[PDB]
Amino acid sequence: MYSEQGINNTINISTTSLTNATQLTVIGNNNSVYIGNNCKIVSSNIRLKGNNITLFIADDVEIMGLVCSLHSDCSLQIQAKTTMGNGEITIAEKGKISIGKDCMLAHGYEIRNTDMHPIYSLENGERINHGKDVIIGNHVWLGRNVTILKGVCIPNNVVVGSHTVLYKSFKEPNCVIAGSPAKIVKENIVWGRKMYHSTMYDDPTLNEFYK
Amino acid sequence: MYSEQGINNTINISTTSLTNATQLTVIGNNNSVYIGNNCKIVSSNIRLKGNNITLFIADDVEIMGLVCSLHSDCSLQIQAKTTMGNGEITIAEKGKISIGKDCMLAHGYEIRNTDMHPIYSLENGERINHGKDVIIGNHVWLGRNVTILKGVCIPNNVVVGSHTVLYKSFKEPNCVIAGSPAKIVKENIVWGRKMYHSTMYDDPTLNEFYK
Amino acid sequence: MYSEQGINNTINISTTSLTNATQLTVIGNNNSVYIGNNCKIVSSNIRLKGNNITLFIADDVEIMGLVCSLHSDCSLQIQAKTTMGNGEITIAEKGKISIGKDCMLAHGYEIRNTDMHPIYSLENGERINHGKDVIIGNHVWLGRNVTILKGVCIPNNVVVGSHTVLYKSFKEPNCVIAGSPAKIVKENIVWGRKMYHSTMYDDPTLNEFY
Ligand SMILES: CC(=O)SCCNC(=O)CCNC(=O)[C@@H](O)C(C)(C)COP(=O)(O)OP(=O)(O)OC[C@H]1O[C@@H](n2cnc3c(N)ncnc32)[C@H](O)[C@@H]1OP(=O)(O)O
Ligand SMILES: CC(=O)SCCNC(=O)CCNC(=O)[C@@H](O)C(C)(C)COP(=O)(O)OP(=O)(O)OC[C@H]1O[C@@H](n2cnc3c(N)ncnc32)[C@H](O)[C@@H]1OP(=O)(O)O
Ligand SMILES: CC(=O)SCCNC(=O)CCNC(=O)[C@@H](O)C(C)(C)COP(=O)(O)OP(=O)(O)OC[C@H]1O[C@@H](n2cnc3c(N)ncnc32)[C@H](O)[C@@H]1OP(=O)(O)O
Repeated sequence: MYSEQGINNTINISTTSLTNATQLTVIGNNNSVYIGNNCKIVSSNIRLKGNNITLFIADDVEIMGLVCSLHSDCSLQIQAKTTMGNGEITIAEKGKISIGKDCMLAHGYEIRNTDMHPIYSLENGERINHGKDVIIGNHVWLGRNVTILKGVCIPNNVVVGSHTVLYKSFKEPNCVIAGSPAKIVKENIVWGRKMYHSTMYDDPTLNEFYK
Repeated sequence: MYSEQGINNTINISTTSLTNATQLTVIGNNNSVYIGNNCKIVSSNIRLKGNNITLFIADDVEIMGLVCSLHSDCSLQIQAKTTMGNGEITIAEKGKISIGKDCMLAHGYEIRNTDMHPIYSLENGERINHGKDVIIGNHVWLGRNVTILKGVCIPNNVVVGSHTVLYKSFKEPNCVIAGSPAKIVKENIVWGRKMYHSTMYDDPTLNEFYK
Repeated sequence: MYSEQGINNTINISTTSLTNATQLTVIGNNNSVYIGNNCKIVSSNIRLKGNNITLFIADDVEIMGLVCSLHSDCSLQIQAKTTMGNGEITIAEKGKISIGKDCMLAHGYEIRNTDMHPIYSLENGERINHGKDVIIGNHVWLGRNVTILKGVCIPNNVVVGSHTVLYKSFKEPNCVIAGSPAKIVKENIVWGRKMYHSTMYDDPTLNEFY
């Protein structure tokens, strides 16, 4: 079902895209939803509740089983060619999560800019766990059941190992991050989608990563 | 919903509590199940197998999608105002697990006092993993997919970070616990449920924790 | 029962075995499934997609809620008396996974001989993460939500702690492995199934380990 309530809510979804079994809900005003061409956003549950919310999903994006919650003044951006399996994305506290071009997120991803509940200093009663944006660079591959906490920024051309929890940002591109505490465990690499290729040179989508 | 088999089983669920979609199975005798007032115990699967088992859920408890297995002479105690998402609790070896008041347990918790199977020392043939009680103090917030194993004691007003595993007791209240191995990672704090409270002083339920 | 489709597939499931609520799908050629006596393979979903794949399950194996995916020329063998709760097994790159006798695999296991996608070194463009066989020895106990990645070999009589991820093989038998990174955390032990025993000496299945 598609469902919309409020004023100046804009919703653009190409007729060349598939939204089978997906629920989209927009409640509030000046919210915008864009889904580009040749997308498959299936069996997903997407919920925008608040004001000035922006969901932008570029062309050739495939998402299956995404559970997504966005609150007022929040935005989610997902760039072209990115693929995503079952998972969860939560944005609150007027923040932003972005996901770069040609990412590959395996089932079980949990991504959030927020803890959803405040932690205060006993010293001065002040809140000290405020939301922080999440940026996942281009060509990032998340293995199964990876969790990305607030403020985490992930460099381009990175692979995150199965069941890793990221609570801190990294700077180094072209590497594998794994373990607990999450750490760079391999450098100078590039990942691809197709195991049938002999070398990186056989995959024309990787040219920009080795030069 | 409900299904019994045995005698002198005492089951009292307040008419003011909800058990929508919940299964209660009691197989055995002299068992008592107590569910207080204004409770919401939903989409759960609770079973007691054996004798003299104690399930006590105090008032103002909300539990959704709990799978719970209780064996002979075991007791589960959940104090008032506690909320719990999806998860599992397993109790055996006629042992004990209690959960304090105003706890907030996020989806994916796993809590157990037992390994369910023996491990013995080759050195002296003795068993070395006897079950041990779990004590979760007042006002504890478990992040997602937190695992709480046998004999673990958690102090009052503690936050456990997402995907942490706890195999050991902590004694310090007012702190955040995270990482592998789990350790105090922040000190002198207090958590609340509502973000829209700027400071702890704006939260009536936090009075006690600052003195 | 099962949905089989292609040329010369052989499915041999002992008449003494229960397959309640299990879906077995075979699509391809020259595939072979053997399930031995007194097995209970229930609520599982076993998919063989490709050619020359083999699945071998020995006697007295009990599996509940297994989601299994085998590709061409792959092989899964599960030895006698092994029990398995809900979990996932994935095999590709023409590799194999082998699970020993009398293992105990708790709910949430994930076992794979492949990453499903290539990683290349920038120094020469060559692939560095080829799939690698997984071998779980006899009498291995996986606790809850254990993940076993490619190439991993686990020794006999090992307990893996719950929520442990294994990315590397171990060589030492009779130990508890846990934590992150995964390490030997207790040596010189043996586990059993029934906790009603003063000592190991009261469990006859355990004699062979001392
Ligand atoms: C959409 C889809 O189809 S994807 C879904 C299915 N696939 C997956 O989930 C991916 C599974 N793979 C993994 O999680 C990881 O192994 C991947 C691919 C990041 C890494 O693969 P590889 O490049 O072969 O890494 P390889 O195992 O060498 O590991 C590299 C190093 O990190 C170390 N390491 C790997 N994981 C960990 C860990 N969890 N903790 C500590 N160290 C680790 C290894 O010991 C190794 O160290 P060493 O070189 O000093 O000996
Ligand atoms: C019931 C519900 O609705 S809950 C819904 C879902 N929400 C969640 O699961 C909450 C997610 N948050 C977390 O898991 C934790 O970070 C929290 C909330 C417990 C604590 O958050 P914060 O107070 O912001 O502290 P923060 O996460 O920055 O960590 C504090 C210190 O611990 C460190 N740390 C955090 N996680 C880890 C980790 N896994 N390993 C090692 N160190 C860690 C941080 O790096 C920081 O170190 P520093 O001394 O350099 O600052
Ligand atoms: C089919 C079925 O019925 S299975 C049912 C479900 N059961 C389970 O999932 C099993 C749950 N148990 C576990 O995951 C593990 O604790 C088991 C049993 C291997 C380990 O149990 P035990 O033998 O009692 O060992 P326990 O965890 O104390 O031992 C851990 C040791 O290494 C350390 N350790 C344990 N876990 C960790 C961890 N996650 N990270 C770091 N260190 C750890 C502990 O400190 C302890 O050593 P210490 O006392 O010197 O400090």
